[PDB]
Amino acid sequence: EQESVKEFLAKAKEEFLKKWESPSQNTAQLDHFDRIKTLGTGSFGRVMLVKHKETGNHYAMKILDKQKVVKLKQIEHTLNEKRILQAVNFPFLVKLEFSFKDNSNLYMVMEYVPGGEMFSHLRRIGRFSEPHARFYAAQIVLTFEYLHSLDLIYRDLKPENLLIDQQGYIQVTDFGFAKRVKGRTWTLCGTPEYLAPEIILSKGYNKAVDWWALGVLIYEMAAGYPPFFADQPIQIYEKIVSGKVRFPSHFSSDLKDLLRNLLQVDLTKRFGNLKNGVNDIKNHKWFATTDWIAIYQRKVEAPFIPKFKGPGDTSNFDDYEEEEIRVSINEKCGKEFTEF
Ligand SMILES: COc1ccc(-c2noc(C(=O)O)c2[C@H](C)O)cc1
Ligand SMILES: COc1ccc(-c2noc(C(=O)O)c2[C@H](C)O)cc1
Repeated sequence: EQESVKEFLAKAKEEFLKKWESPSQNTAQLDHFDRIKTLGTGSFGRVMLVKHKETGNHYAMKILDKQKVVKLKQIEHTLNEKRILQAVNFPFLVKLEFSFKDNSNLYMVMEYVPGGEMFSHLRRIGRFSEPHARFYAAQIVLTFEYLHSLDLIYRDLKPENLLIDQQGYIQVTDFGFAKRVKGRTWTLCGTPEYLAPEIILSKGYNKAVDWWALGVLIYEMAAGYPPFFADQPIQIYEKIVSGKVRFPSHFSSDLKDLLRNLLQVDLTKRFGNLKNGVNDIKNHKWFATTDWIAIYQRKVEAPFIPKFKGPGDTSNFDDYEEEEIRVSINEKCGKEFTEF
């Protein structure tokens, strides 16, 4: 790599480590915000649009029920999520603005990205052209270069986690499975269609699982469906471990070649995990037209700008039953979440 890239990554790691070793805590409280709308809901958490009462700024507030986090064995993962988010800084990562906890819940207050999930847009139009897929893919390549340099594995790449901003660029959200890992790690996590073979086979695995997931994402953007699709998890897993893939005839030869090298079952032969690291991806013929500096600087005109009316518009997200944010009179799970 050029000295300029080496010096940029060295500064990025220094700045990350300073916040990683001394994390911020307790930087807001719940009654500083008005609740507007639920934007999504899961097994132990929800995300809600909120407005700060004094400044009028909008934010996306992720709320985790401490008792449910414990029951679903996510304690370490939720502590990882907040400690990583308060320490990172990159153009294609959603920014954490505040965090706090109370007797019942954990709270992460993010910037709100009003354009919606990539997934919605992809499903509405069917598939993206190769230039359109390549613009988003280039942003993920740079983001993974940054995260991997800091010894972070992301472990949750999928179209639902890629939000489209007011300039039509990507911001990656949901660090619930992200982890600082210097060698190998072992937890079964991720979404079925995006899992690498070594995760499915219960091996010790490393950052190469993110590069496999990038191959699944590029395939899905350019085709409209993921490569290993099937009706039940066990059948998806059989396809993933098999070492074969079928490509639509509309794919270019360069796209097919790049995907065979990212979707390589043998992790020791997979692009992103060879001696030249990310440069085997950046220098591939499919990326020959990509100006990497111009993408990082946000100087390239985006394929499209999402339609929305302003920073409070929720029209690009869907509708959920609205439930209370109740806070108990007794502290739950205080020892488990001391460091949050
Ligand atoms: C992983 O993401 C990166 C973004 C950017 C750089 C970078 N590499 O060289 C320069 C330069 O200043 O010439 C830069 C930025 C624009 O400062 C490197 C990596
Ligand atoms: C240049 O090629 C494009 C492909 C796709 C889109 C697109 N992706 O999602 C939507 C949506 O309506 O959600 C659209 C447009 C605005 O209709 C835009 C441009």
